[PDB]
Amino acid sequence: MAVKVAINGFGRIGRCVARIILERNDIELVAINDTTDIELTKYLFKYDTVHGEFKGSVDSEGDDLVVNGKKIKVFKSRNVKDLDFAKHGAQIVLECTGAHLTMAKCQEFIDMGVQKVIMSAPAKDDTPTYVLGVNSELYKGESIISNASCTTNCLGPVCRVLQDNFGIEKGLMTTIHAYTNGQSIIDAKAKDKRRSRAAAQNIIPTSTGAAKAMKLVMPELNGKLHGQSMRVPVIDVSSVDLTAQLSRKVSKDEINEAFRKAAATNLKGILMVDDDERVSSDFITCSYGAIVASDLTQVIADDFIKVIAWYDNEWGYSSRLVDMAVYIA
Amino acid sequence: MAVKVAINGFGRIGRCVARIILERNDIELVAINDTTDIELTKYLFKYDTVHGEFKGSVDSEGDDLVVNGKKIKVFKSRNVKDLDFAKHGAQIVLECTGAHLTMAKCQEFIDMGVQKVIMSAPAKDDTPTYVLGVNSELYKGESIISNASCTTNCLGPVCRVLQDNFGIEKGLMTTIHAYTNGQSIIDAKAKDKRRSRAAAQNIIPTSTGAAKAMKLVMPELNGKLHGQSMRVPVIDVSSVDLTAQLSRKVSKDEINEAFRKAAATNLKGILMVDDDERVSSDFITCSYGAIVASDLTQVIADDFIKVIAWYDNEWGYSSRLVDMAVYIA
Amino acid sequence: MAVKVAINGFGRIGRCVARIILERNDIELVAINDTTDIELTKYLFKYDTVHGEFKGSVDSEGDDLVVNGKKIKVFKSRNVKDLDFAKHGAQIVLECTGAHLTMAKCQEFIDMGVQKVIMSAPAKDDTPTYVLGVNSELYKGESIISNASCTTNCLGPVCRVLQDNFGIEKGLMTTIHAYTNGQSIIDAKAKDKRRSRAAAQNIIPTSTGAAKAMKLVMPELNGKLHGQSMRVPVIDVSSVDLTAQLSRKVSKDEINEAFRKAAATNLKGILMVDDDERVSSDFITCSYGAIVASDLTQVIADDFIKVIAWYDNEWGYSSRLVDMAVYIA
Amino acid sequence: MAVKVAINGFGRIGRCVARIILERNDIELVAINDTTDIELTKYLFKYDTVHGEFKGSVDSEGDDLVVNGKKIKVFKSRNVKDLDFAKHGAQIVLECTGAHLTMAKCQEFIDMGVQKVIMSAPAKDDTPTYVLGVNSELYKGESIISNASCTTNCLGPVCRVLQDNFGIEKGLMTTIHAYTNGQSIIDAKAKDKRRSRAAAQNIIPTSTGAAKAMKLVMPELNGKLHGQSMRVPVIDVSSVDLTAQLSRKVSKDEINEAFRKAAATNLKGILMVDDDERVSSDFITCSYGAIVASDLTQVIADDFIKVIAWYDNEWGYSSRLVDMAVYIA
Ligand SMILES: Nc1ncnc2c1ncn2[C@@H]1O[C@H](COP(=O)(O)OP(=O)(O)O)[C@@H](O)[C@H]1O
Ligand SMILES: Nc1ncnc2c1ncn2[C@@H]1O[C@H](COP(=O)(O)OP(=O)(O)O)[C@@H](O)[C@H]1O
Ligand SMILES: Nc1ncnc2c1ncn2[C@@H]1O[C@H](COP(=O)(O)OP(=O)(O)O)[C@@H](O)[C@H]1O
Ligand SMILES: Nc1ncnc2c1ncn2[C@@H]1O[C@H](COP(=O)(O)OP(=O)(O)O)[C@@H](O)[C@H]1O
Repeated sequence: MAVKVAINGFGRIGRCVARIILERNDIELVAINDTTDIELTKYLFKYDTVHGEFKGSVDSEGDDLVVNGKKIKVFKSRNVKDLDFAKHGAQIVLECTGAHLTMAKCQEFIDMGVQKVIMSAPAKDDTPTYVLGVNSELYKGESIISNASCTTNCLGPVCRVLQDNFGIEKGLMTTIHAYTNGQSIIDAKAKDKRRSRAAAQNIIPTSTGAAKAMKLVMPELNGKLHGQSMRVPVIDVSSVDLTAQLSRKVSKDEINEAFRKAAATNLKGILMVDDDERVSSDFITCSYGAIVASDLTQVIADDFIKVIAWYDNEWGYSSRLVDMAVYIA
Repeated sequence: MAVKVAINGFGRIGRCVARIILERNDIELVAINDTTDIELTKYLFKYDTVHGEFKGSVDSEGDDLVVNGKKIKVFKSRNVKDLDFAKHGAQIVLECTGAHLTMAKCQEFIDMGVQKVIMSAPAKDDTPTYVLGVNSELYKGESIISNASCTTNCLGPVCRVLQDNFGIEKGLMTTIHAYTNGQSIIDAKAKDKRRSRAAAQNIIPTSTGAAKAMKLVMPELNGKLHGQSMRVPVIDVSSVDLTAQLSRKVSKDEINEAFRKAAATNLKGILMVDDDERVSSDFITCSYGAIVASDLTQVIADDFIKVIAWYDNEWGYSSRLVDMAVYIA
Repeated sequence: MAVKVAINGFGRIGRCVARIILERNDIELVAINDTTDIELTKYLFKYDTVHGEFKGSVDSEGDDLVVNGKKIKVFKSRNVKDLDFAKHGAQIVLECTGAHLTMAKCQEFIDMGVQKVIMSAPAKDDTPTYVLGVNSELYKGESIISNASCTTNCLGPVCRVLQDNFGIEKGLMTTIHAYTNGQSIIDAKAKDKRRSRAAAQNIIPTSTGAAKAMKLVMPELNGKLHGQSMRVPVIDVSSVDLTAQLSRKVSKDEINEAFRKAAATNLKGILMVDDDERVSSDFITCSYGAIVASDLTQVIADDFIKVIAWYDNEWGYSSRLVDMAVYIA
Repeated sequence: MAVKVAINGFGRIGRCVARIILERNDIELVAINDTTDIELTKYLFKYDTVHGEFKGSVDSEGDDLVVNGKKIKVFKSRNVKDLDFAKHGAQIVLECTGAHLTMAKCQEFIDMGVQKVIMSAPAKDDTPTYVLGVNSELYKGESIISNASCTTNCLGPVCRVLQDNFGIEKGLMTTIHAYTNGQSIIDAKAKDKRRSRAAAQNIIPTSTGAAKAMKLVMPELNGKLHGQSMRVPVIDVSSVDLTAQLSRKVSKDEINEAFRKAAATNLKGILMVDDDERVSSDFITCSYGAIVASDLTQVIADDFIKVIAWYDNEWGYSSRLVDMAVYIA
């Protein structure tokens, strides 16, 4: 039978995760929680500036969303103590609030009968971290895990291929990243100077720990990677720009062939290669965590390389969260 | 001597008001309040995506902003009871928080020794409303007033000219309006459905009461005007699109000549006429409340007219708030 | 059997028209022409920033595009004399170049064996003009016709309903319009001052004759309508903002009910009513020529009304061109 | 006396170059050429979406632009044979057309009495290439030179400092670059697939030879650098993202101190360091070729570094062209 899941937090990730679950037979959505009334929940689920209109009926009956005739319980509580997800059948909670990123906070779900919690972001403690195609084979049945970040689910698969074929001595990453709800529409108070600046009218440097944290899913890369983000005025879709020194001389063609081989085998459904010279909008609603743009791969002086890989920072990660629920179930 | 003022709320309006006060000799800024630490206050005041870098030194000494060597007291309190503006010399409070739009709330400033409060938005009670060039001549020395909205300070001057020259039987307004901090950067919870949608990637209908509320500053227009807003992906600058039936036959040339005449006389510094076929960006940091685009003026069937007037929805209104402080002082 | 058509001009309209023809059984695409090599034709047809990836195989075999295994002849000639569309079976030419908008120019297609030409824009001569749901019933089998503009196929259906139910005395229209290939990406030479200005960073007034030209499809509106356009930074989807004086007192509810009634009957598939408070992105790839936003309908002083109707300025018009080929065939 | 110059090509670079010349006393603009009538020349020079309104009078008298009362001859000819710049006093021609990037083409100006030509882009032949602060000291009085690209005038100064202090073994560059007139406003035919895609709605990979061509101004870097561009939806301002392996271990602080030292000495007016955490809009109309964002400087594993440096891709380069005319005069 299909694993039954609940989504805590009905934001960009939570709603993309719900749409993907509704497309599949191997997982079933039984409950959600946000701080939104049901009329706004329905409206944001039905209509999406980025991913288009949900095809199918989006109704309500009290505090049930009814999607293509199936009832989904809607809670509306900031407090984990009021969220009896397991009473509605939930085996796994997808933790999409950004607010509960320690095992201590997630333990309440397990206490209330949930079997597993998956954090939709890097843990703030030493919660075990798993990324499909990267270290998912090492999963030991832990109750609480992190699925890392959207960037990790792009950079991670790229590093898996480079490490396994050539070896990584060191590297630095820039993500050219879509703006997010963490940013300001106009110059206004936010958690730091640069995030306070108008997101759709600037290139905005922002931090990411995605690269240093690769040590969690690839311990061989401990101390060998750092990175940063440059937020640009697109609503969705981002790129990993990885510059690395490999352990031996390689060619562009060799690098791209290694990616196409992984795309057909160990990273099927996870990493693909673009040989059509697409641009960012072409990857809107793409389920792959990494799309290597083969023509952009560069090598200089034998061992010094650049790889550009696209990711739908919403849909790729959301697809991995759903894949990860099915896998650990 | 220059009137001494304080700004409550250091947002888009509050910071534009502060820059304009610093350009003038007839008014002096002695204090501000927001909920922001001083490092972020300085950064947002110095650097502006829309209006460019402040020319001149922006320093701090404890909880004083120091601008071109002059000290400005910075409070940081949500509660009007902690804001002794008058202790720092403030005669007028420019109420730029959006949070204190009744005489009851503003009365606390007067109780604590402020002589006058000007609301930076339409009042939610029957606080007297004044708009320069429209009904400012009727000011009776009231302690608490509203300066109405950015839209009123565009529509109002346009209606003054049309009413005084031709007569207005009825009309409907659309503002093609820049996005604002009331809107969402990505599809996310906001106070209504349409405001929840990504502001820089949509045309977004939104309400404005600016037209019905014209009855406050032009009672002859009671029951004769309604309007609405269409929010579009520009960071700043908006247009009033007024369609009206006048009391007699007019020509395009007659309408435009009436506007140029007011621009030279009763609406000097308030309404101007564009005869250069400018676009919206050309009015960034323009102090005029209304810029009639003369070539866009239309008449059909004798008495049925359209006027398009630009406004820097930040700078024009901010310039009027400062003008209004000087005028009532 | 399905009417066989050719598309001259493989731009935004030409490629949307081709995608719609490929979705339908009652019309078949046999040939296209542009000034583009086949590799770029394939790329622009397959990948679309606005309407998303074409689902299905896009290949070539010499100067045939092969779409889901069907061969489409691709010409590459500026000169109508080199375009033997009828030799590849074409009965109707959809004239999507913007360059051949007189009967004199289109006569060459008829001379070379084409039975009918439909211009994808208003005629520059007295070519008969037809708009579905507006005056299509009057079609007399003419060989060469204009389908008017994207704006006419929105305004036209709106006026049909208002005229037939209430009567139109006079009105003025503004379209809040997506930027187009007629505009400049950065401030650079174009055919006029305002079109020379950066399209994605300005509100840009531009002319439209759509309103005065309504006399071609609704002669009763001769001398009663004018309009103008305000180009705003969205890539696609526009709105008609019609302000009109009707022949009698009406209510908002009466106006909206008249539109829903036409939506179910005489304007089925042509005009619909939005009762869900959508924004512009929600109408991307919508086939309706007009989507009345019911909650935005306004009436003041009995007879003075405003109607806001969305249109996918690419897809709605393209859907009408295809409908018009099927209808006249 | 001030060097007298002419501008061939009145585009983004040509008009920014003209505004900078008008701010300075050491150079004088005597003539321009474009393919634009005088009314449009005046309009585009006076009003600028990016750099704001020209302060001062912009008039015409026949085929003279009159700027703050000074007459500038305006030619309007595609053919260098009709451009007697030297007859109007021009000693140096700033070649801003993008169309004359070989010594053979520029020789006609010298034949017609011009003393020096500076190309506003990389040469397509072996025209000598000079970049201020990088190899300008080696200038030998050549008649025809290239000022390289906007990217070279950012990357070049950054490499000068890194090479002189630490040594560069190898590196790869990405520019996160503002869209340009080389790109399409909507999906439409351009010179390649990716440039055909809507510039304000995509991240668009594009080539730059700026890095390999560094061998022209720094021969020690022959074979050690490659790069690429990612075009993003900002109208202006770009960043060099340089990842390099240096000849020895360095620290972040050491790298940033080397840049501040060059900023005060050998690269005064050319490279500066941002210690204020600015974003892209803050560098609009900035004259520096490179603005190193000090907080973004990264080092991993001793010798593997990343430097992010902003550049106003219009104003920085234009300022260098004017500096280069003054220098070689
Ligand atoms: N404690 C909480 N309980 C429930 N929902 C929460 C809580 N904290 C945040 N949320 C919701 O989580 C969502 C976060 O979504 P959003 O801001 O779009 O970002 P993301 O890109 O991570 O999905 C929002 O709907 C927000 O209201
Ligand atoms: N009660 C309050 N006390 C102090 N500052 C406040 C209060 N409420 C809101 N503010 C501030 O008022 C400002 C509103 O600015 P912003 O959101 O940019 O909008 P506006 O366009 O009206 O200026 C913000 O700086 C906000 O933090
Ligand atoms: N004479 C011509 N022959 C063939 N194709 C033409 C001719 N003139 C223009 N075109 C093509 O017609 C198309 C117009 O499309 P576009 O500029 O996107 O505008 P629209 O919005 O009207 O479709 C382009 O592909 C252009 O190359
Ligand atoms: N042969 C030519 N003679 C004169 N002007 C030319 C010629 N070729 C191009 N131009 C002009 O050169 C300018 C190039 O400017 P633009 O496209 O904005 O790009 P850039 O970013 O390089 O300045 C335009 O004004 C164009 O009309």
